Amino acid sequence: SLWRQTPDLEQLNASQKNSIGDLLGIRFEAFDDESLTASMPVDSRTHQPFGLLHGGASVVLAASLGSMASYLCVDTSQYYCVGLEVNANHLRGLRSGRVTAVARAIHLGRTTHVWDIRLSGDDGKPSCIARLTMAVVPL
Amino acid sequence: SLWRQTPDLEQLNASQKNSIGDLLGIRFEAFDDESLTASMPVDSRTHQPFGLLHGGASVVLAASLGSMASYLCVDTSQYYCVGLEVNANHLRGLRSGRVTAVARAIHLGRTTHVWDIRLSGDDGKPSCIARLTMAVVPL
Repeated sequence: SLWRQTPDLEQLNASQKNSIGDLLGIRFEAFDDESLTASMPVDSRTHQPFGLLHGGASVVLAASLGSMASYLCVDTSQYYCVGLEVNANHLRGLRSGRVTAVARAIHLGRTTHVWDIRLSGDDGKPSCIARLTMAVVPL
Repeated sequence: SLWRQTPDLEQLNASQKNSIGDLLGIRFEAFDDESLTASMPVDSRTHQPFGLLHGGASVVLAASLGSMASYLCVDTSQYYCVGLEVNANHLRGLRSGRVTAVARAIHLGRTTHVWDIRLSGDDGKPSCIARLTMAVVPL
């Protein structure tokens, strides 16, 4: 019921062709009535120079997730979504494995959306939190 | 005088090998007594699905720039830098060309650094602004 357009994981993944998403290994994984989930590897592709997960790389995952989520909540025959503001806190560093991100809606207004995005590594300990604000703009 | 270690553009660029930086085309361009500048193409590598500049991609550039800047302001025999908090506002969309980012220091404390990062396209109109907070942590 959150979703206007019921999420299509294959199409979500397919639509990332020729994008920064596909380039970093982002993969949409699951969704339910209230959330959307994507993951990304912690490797060379996403590494900052030190073999650590680039804060940016975590932020790309969060931004891709939340903007896609927003896109599935609007009437896309009449509206599109643009990023307005984004913030994030680094909670724990990540070395190897994959980072998983889960988006939940905080507020879906007529003109803005606010998404809460929680990230964690394979041990499932929170590694990053982000809040994303999108603008809903008439097509 | 801002810099402890005087910036080495070649080495800065070289150190990005096998990183998300090199993957997106980030290139350190210039520096002066008070600032560091890097650029990135607005293309397929950095595109969100719609042929637009992924907000993440702007944020990677800002994060790479500011963390590198922070790294050049600490005694690296004793300290390293970790991202704590980052935020950004989308100001104008970007279609083609390159986005240029300039980092300036807001505050360099003993335990935290705050960097102001201004981004703009080739028309030189501001496209994004970011503020980055790094932690300085004993090695």
